[PDB]
Amino acid sequence: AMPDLDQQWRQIGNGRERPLRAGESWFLVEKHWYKQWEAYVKGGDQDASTFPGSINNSGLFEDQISWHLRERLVEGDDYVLLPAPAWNYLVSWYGLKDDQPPIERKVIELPGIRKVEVYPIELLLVQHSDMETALTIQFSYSDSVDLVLQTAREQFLVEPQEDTRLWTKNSEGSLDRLCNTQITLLDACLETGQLVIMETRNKDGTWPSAQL
Repeated sequence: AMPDLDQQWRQIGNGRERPLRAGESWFLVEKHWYKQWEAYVKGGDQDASTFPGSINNSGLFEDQISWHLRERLVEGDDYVLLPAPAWNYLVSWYGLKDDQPPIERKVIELPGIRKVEVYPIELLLVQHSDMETALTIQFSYSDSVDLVLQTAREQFLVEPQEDTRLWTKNSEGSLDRLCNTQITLLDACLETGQLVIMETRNKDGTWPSAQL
């Protein structure tokens, strides 16, 4: 059920010409594989040995255990971006190499710019009153601190009637309370992997971090 080489070229190429819309998923394709696919498709022969095989993004991964992206990857040199539908077509036709996961990234909106966020921020969220339980959660730099707060609340099974707030160590460094929840993680100047401690208000109205 695989289309003509002509159709593949046109359908995938036209895919690349898709305008960025907030919340839409795009996918990374390793440059080498894409060039081989391109060679195959432009060859004009469906039975040619230039058949690219399963989509192989091995060169894009740091390690094949957590499947993190290598740092400092550049669009056009290391990878090509395809929209979700174009990606789905490509996958249906050629499949994924071995146990490789798809590299899905979201289109985000920053003040003045819309872009596919290839490197989202990872935060280490911990409850102040349950420090054994640390969750690594992935956010967007465009996301608000308040969004981090609710996500933490639901990940830590926190009830809705309770007040929570965030503490964090910047690289200055100092431990501060994130009192302005209406700002982006970018305005908050957060590094990926940064520890963020969520605290729940006690019944008496006091905070566990302020018992003195």
